[PDB]
Amino acid sequence: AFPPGHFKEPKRLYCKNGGFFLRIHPDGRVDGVREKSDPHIKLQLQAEERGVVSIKGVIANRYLAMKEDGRLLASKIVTDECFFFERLESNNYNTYRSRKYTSWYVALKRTGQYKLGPKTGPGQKAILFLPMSAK
Repeated sequence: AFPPGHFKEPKRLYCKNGGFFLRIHPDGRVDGVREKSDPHIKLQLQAEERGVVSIKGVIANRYLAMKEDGRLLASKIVTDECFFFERLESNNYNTYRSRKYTSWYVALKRTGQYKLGPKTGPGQKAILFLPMSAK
């Protein structure tokens, strides 16, 4: 389990699959960008209960949501589609698995676009994100 400090400051989430930071855009898009100075990659993780987080784009003021067809979008309201199991894997990257659609992961393709839920799964580079300082 992650300590209280994990939740005290914003983070960038760096994806192993292409080196994209996860971006939540004010325009509702969720995608990846390599540029570390992009304003929309500063994210706030919030614990909903032990091991479960919501992921909010600070500048966008929107929360990451995974829909029933597996799309990612950024939602103005917190709904049950906005909660993810946060787990540290053995390679020291984390995964974020939907608490609602429990086989599917937050993921980015090598193109930078999100990867649809039904195409995700354990062991893929697409699902691995490293939290780091947002400074």
